[PDB]
Amino acid sequence: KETAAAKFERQHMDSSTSAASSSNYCNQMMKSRNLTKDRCKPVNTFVHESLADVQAVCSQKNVACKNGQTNCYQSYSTMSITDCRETGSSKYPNCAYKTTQANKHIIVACEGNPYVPVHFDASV
Repeated sequence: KETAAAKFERQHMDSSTSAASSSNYCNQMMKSRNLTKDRCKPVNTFVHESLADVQAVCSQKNVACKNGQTNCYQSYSTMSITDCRETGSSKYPNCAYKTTQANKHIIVACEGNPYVPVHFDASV
């Protein structure tokens, strides 16, 4: 089945764009990445950086995850991110999301060999 590392890339990477380009980004992306298949994932962050710059955070600042886990890392630098949050108009199967574009530091949980990101914890 899909690895946790490949699931991270499918849910959270969008190297192909520098920022979300319209208020429709999120509905388009959330859909095409298969995130609205069984239900509407409520919150999801997209990261508009290179995969290597995102994999490198697993060697930057070590911070506790929100849940208390010790395998989280905060990026030394701000990154271009898009947060997608479900709207009051959202009704499965028609998920509807609000697109917010920002530059913030990200916090991911890493695991494995090579040690790469497996979960997006937060943006700061």
